[PDB]
Amino acid sequence: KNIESLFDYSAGQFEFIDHLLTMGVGVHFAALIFFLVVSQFVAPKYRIATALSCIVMVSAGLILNSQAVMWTDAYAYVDGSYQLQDLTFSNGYRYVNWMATIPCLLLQLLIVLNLKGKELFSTATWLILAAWGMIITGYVGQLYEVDDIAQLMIWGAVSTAFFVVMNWIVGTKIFKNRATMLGGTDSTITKVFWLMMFAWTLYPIAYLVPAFMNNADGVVLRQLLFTIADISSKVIYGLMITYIAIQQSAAAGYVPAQQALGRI
Ligand SMILES: *C/C=C(C)/C=C/C=C(C)/C=C/C1=C(C)CCCC1(C)C
Ligand SMILES: CCCCCCCC/C=C/CCCCCCCC(=O)O
Ligand SMILES: CCCCCCCC/C=C\CCCCCCCC(=O)O
Ligand SMILES: [Cl-]
Ligand SMILES: [Cl-]
Repeated sequence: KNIESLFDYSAGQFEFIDHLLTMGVGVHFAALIFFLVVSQFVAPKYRIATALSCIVMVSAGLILNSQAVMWTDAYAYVDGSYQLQDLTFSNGYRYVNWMATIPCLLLQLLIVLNLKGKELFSTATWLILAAWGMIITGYVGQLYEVDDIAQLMIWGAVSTAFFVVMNWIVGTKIFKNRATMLGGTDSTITKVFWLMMFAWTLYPIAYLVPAFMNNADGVVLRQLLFTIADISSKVIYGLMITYIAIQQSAAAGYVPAQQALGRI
């Protein structure tokens, strides 16, 4: 049902996709070790924000690893090109994983925004429902990226509606609670908003690749966009969330955070 199954791949195309996914695994698990060791310098009220970055690193890294092995399982070098064998490759498993990773990314933002109590629970609930609506409708849409491009576009429009409403909740909460944030992170969090707008918009662009570049090079382009988007939306984003958590911890008087920032 996916455009990947339609083509043979040159050795160059096949190996580049394999290296993209493998490098993605290495970046996420390298960052996992960073978040783990820095978590001891985060104050208790923010420490779950850094733990969520560890959770996202392993979740994303495992999906990239699974995609890399599925890629090599599905194709073999036959008569001068990589050709589909008995097993299949699909991006649909990324969508299932977003059902978990996107709520984690959203929750760690709400934590460093200093939301608590009922506002935290209600904001998280609406954000997760909007995210799940976006993911599920996009998942259905990409089942038609070979058979029915018109249906891919309409499910994509519905998914984009959820996306825009989710981004509006995020922006409203960020610019409303920016004033509560300590240690100059009221400025940093505005950059986090724009990083999210940029990086998350790469995913719908990848989703439309079957509509504007339905060939083997488009398959490469989509994996390239996923790689840029994953590293930006999870790794760079998590590094900024962790910086904000540590900086607010130090401004709130958490001594391990003050000493960690002092030694750098
Ligand atoms: C770490 C993974 C992330 C941040 C995934 C983000 C995914 C999206 C923002 C998905 C967006 C989509 C649309 C905007 C409509 C087209 C279909 C969806 C899934 C791709
Ligand atoms: C935050 C940014 C993360 C960047 C991740 C991407 C790193 C690798 C980028 C690729 C450089 C282009 C390589 C040329 C592709 C050759 C085309 C082909 O034969 O398949
Ligand atoms: C096995 C595939 C290749 C493995 C790649 C290993 C290289 C990892 C490179 C950077 C990972 C990103 C993690 C960044 C940690 C914090 C960096 C910083 O403090 O500036
Ligand atoms: Cl605390
Ligand atoms: Cl993911």
